[PDB]
Amino acid sequence: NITIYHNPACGTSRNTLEMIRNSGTEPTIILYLENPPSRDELVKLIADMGISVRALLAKNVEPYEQLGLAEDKFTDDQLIDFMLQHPILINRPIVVTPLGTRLCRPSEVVLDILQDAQKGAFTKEDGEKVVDEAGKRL
Ligand SMILES: [Cs+]
Ligand SMILES: [Cs+]
Ligand SMILES: [Cs+]
Ligand SMILES: [Cs+]
Ligand SMILES: [Cs+]
Repeated sequence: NITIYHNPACGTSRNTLEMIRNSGTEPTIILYLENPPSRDELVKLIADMGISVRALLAKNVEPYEQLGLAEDKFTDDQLIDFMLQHPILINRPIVVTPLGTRLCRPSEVVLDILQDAQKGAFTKEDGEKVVDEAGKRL
């Protein structure tokens, strides 16, 4: 039982999703821009990902720029509430499996939490080889 918080317009998210599939399971796909996590759920995700609230913020998106979030003037809960109100601020993708939750940047981080091994070689969109046919990480 796997969930991905996916943005189809993001290569890292696309690569991650295909690596999930290459492990033999079709995840539940949450288009977080339209269906963001509830506050409780977002707090849980951050906790399980073991990163700071700020480390989850997507830079170079309009609200990050306009709300001045680069500046160290925001408590964690201020940042959580901005992410809820402006889901494009949630960096991508977040993946949940029975083993754990990760912000999969770079995409191959997802290999940590996938239970089943890649079923064969995996090469990212741009041609970057990730695992060979034998299953070794390159
Ligand atoms: Cs929700
Ligand atoms: Cs806008
Ligand atoms: Cs693993
Ligand atoms: Cs393999
Ligand atoms: Cs790339």
